[PDB]
Amino acid sequence: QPAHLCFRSFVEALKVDNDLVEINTPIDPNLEAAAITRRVCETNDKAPLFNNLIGMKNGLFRILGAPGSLRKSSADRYGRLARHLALPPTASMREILDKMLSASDMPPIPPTIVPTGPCKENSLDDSEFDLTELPVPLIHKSDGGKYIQTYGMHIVQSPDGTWTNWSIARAMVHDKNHLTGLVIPPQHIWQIHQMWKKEGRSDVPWALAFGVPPAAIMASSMPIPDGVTEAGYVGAMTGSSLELVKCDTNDLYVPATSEIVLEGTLSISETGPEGPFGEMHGYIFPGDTHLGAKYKVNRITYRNNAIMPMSSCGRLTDETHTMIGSLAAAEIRKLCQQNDLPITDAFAPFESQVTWVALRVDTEKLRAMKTTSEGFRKRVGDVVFNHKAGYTIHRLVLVGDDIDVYEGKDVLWAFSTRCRPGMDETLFEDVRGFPLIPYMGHGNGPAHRGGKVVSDALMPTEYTTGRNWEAADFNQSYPEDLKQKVLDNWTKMGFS
Amino acid sequence: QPAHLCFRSFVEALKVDNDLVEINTPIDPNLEAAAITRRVCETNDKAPLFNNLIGMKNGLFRILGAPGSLRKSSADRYGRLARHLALPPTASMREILDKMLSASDMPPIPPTIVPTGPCKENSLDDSEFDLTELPVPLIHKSDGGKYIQTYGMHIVQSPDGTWTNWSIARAMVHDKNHLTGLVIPPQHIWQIHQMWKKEGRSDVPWALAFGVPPAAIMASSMPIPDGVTEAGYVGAMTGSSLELVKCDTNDLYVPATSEIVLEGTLSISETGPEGPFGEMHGYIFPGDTHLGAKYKVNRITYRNNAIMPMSSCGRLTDETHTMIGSLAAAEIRKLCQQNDLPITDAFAPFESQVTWVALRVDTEKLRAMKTTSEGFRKRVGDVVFNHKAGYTIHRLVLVGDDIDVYEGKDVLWAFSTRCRPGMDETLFEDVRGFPLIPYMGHGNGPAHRGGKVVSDALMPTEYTTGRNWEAADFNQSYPEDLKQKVLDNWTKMGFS
Ligand SMILES: Cc1cc2nc3c(=O)[nH]c(=O)nc-3n(C[C@H](O)[C@H](O)[C@H](O)COP(=O)(O)O)c2cc1C
Ligand SMILES: Cc1cc2nc3c(=O)[nH]c(=O)nc-3n(C[C@H](O)[C@H](O)[C@H](O)COP(=O)(O)O)c2cc1C
Ligand SMILES: O=C(O)c1ccc2ccccc2c1
Ligand SMILES: O=C(O)c1ccc2ccccc2c1
Ligand SMILES: [K+]
Ligand SMILES: [K+]
Ligand SMILES: [K+]
Ligand SMILES: [K+]
Ligand SMILES: [Mn+2]
Ligand SMILES: [Mn+2]
Repeated sequence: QPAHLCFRSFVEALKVDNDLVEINTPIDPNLEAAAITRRVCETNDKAPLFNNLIGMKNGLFRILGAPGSLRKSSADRYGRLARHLALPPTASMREILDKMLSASDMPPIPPTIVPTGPCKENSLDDSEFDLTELPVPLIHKSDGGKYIQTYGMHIVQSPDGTWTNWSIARAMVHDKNHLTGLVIPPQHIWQIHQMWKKEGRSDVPWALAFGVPPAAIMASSMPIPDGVTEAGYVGAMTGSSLELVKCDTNDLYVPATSEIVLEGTLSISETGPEGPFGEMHGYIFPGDTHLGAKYKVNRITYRNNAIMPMSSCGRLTDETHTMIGSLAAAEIRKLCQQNDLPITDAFAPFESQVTWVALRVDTEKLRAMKTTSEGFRKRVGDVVFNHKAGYTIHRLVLVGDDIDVYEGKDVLWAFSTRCRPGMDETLFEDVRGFPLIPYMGHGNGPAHRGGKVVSDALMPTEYTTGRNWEAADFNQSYPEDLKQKVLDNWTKMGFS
Repeated sequence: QPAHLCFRSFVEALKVDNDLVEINTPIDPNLEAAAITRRVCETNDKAPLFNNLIGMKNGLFRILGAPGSLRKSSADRYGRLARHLALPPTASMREILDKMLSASDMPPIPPTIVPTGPCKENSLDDSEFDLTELPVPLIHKSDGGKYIQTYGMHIVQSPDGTWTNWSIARAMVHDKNHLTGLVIPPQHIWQIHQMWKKEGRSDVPWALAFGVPPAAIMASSMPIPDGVTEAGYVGAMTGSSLELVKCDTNDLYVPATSEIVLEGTLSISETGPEGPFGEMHGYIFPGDTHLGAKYKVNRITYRNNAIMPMSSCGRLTDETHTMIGSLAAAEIRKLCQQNDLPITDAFAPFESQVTWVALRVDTEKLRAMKTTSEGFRKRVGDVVFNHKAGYTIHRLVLVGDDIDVYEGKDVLWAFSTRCRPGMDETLFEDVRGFPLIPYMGHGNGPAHRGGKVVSDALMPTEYTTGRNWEAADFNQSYPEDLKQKVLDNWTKMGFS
């Protein structure tokens, strides 16, 4: 089965790519696996596969770190992401994001139910497992718990059965048969929880599947629209109906080749201590413990030789940057276009810790709008910051046709030189804010509201008559014939 | 004579360092030399020495490009700058800026007058030279003239003789015996021009010396205080009195080993067409011609085999970044400390196109101030943005003790995660602005006023009780013994 549709096949693809290091000597899930993984992410090294984890009992479990992190080379920088999607490993970010958006104007391809799959090879009932006795990693030294859940798929369904949501949200072990985790607005796991709580009859039937089909974990990380079942969107994106098997203890369906499946309920009443956690912006606030949602685990099923994927998240560059940022930016691009805004491309620069999105403007179309910076800034911010796709993003940077938004250097150059602080910006204080950003949840202002800005790095004539500068760079400040002569004579003259 | 005190010796030092490429085949000063230089700066290659310039007549002239640009290696990244100052080529930016600040609390060492020097080897009077017949470079394809002056030293003196200023300011050829250039407030060449214009008696006696002592061109690029004679400050910084020779046609003094000396006057009445020019922020606005100051050239003296230094300025990274930004930041650091602000370090991040300065705060001292973000932001901005040293800088970023301001990645991380847009910022609209920044001179607002901001990336507890986070990075989120094990076993496990 293909790498994009089967996690076990994806691990083999990383091996064949020489993009894996198999560590067959004992590694401690208490910090060591995540430390190795963290160093990998900070240095764009090969993904580590920990085949010998201290505390692995009855096939639970191996760990793959850095499943969606970057490669060292520019030529296949995004190759792990490309391996999630059946794309060539040399795929550009534009090509990855266009693949992730391709299902947005296709009919869903609903999933196919099969009677069994590898995820049923082993099972443990409510008398046979203890989540405190599994080799769950301690990812950061001050974490408030062992974070079993960084790269699995929560599966919850609306009470009426019409929407089944797949998403990533963190969770840690609370006791032998419970997790706690973040369930916050406006996330779809929270929207669905709210539906069950207002019905008031029962806890939310739930499953958490780890090592799901790579194309499914990408959609799990993407803010596709409210009410859209991720299974059908991944089906349309891949052109293949996903095979799912029923859970043993509830009527939800999990990917048939899931490495590890937890079945149980998400409580509509109970909470427990959650966090702190070393998070995507690069911080942990030690002893910052809050109350989180509480999950009850009734059953575990798993593959022989099961592999748990793990994100050791924090400072650049890991899955919280390459997937959270980039996939939000893709949905923002589409959202702007659907609102008749002349946006061609969007990307969350890694240098902004994926708190900015750079929006490339088709300035020919902008000129035909006969508008102004203040007006256009206001319109773009109202569209993006009042939508769920804009949740994690606190600064939008508008740039003209000459900027490649996928090149952080060029975004920073445009931002720094074409946007006058204050005058070329509009602040948004009455929009939902992302509290995980330290200046929000641990800052001077409301944790959940405001602190957003649209920064216009379009120059004045981009709205009227056209770009009125040339860059003072090799590309733009010299004629073609000269540039080519210089390049052709470069090593002859003595340069490197 | 030592490399820091003699430009010819500095060129030999770059050769011996394997940091030079001598191009002995003919190179066109019309764009080709500057294109090669531009590519060098964009790729941190070796400095080009053009020994065979098309149009060189009677020893005028060779060109050295990229005299203060970066080297490829991290280990000697700033080695060219270190060669300006007698520092080891492995010098850090902190060490370079501390050397440039060292004269600020020393008695000046006045210059020594000598009767002759290499700069008198050749001369051309008012009947013998034609500036349009020299191989003056066209640096960018849309420049409004041939910019003879990018890395020479203007020498002007107050009418009362008590202050002699050395500075870099651009100038281009106007006709056979005149230049035009930018003379703008608050620059010292402009302050002195104003003194002569209010006296009203005569044009300003002037000289422009190219290929001056490297330590002297660094001070020329630094905003040392009003009324301070750069010669005495370089003397104190180097511990050696600079040897100067009198001009032939006026009573100014030039460095004895100057490669090329123009003598004449800066007009208190005349102007001429100046620019456009490909400038430090990375832009040219073609046909943007303004009126500039007008210089009359009465005499040229020069060394046998004279070498003209040239900055091919624009996008990263050249002398307009490494010297303008860094030397402003050094003077800002000192200015803050003199105003009892607890600043330890300052640097202008290259990623900001040197329009930001990051200020590292001693947060133990900050806590003893018992102050707030708004108050402290306001105080720092009032100090820096109402002083000449803050002129080119439009954003200040305040960061705590954990940030290395010399590491752009860490500044961007702190800025992006610890400064809430709007709430944690103070805008300054009633301060002098830098019109060369495109969002100023070609923007939506007043070209010369406002558009400045203090961005506070100090977290709330940095003002009260102390940092209350750990980074989610390899360094901070794992214990020492574990980190060292991981590093010691890194190649054994299979990593690069
Ligand atoms: C490694 C990783 C960790 C994540 N952690 C969280 C988290 O703890 N909580 C959260 O709400 N979203 C988290 N996300 C992001 C969500 O997956 C993303 O916002 C997605 O759009 C949610 O799905 P939904 O649109 O169906 O709600 C994470 C994503 C990744 C790649
Ligand atoms: C390559 C280069 C080009 C420069 N061009 C200019 C310029 O055209 N005009 C200007 O006023 N300053 C220019 N500067 C900056 C000044 O040298 C700097 O602001 C210095 O502080 C001026 O000296 P002063 O403090 O004695 O006025 C340049 C510096 C460098 C390194
Ligand atoms: O509970 C977090 O660490 C976290 C991380 C990333 C997140 C991304 C989008 C929404 C919520 C998020 C929460
Ligand atoms: O006339 C410019 O291109 C220019 C370049 C750098 C400058 C630096 C400080 C002050 C003025 C400046 C002017
Ligand atoms: K999703
Ligand atoms: K703008
Ligand atoms: K100076
Ligand atoms: K702050
Ligand atoms: Mn969803
Ligand atoms: Mn001066």
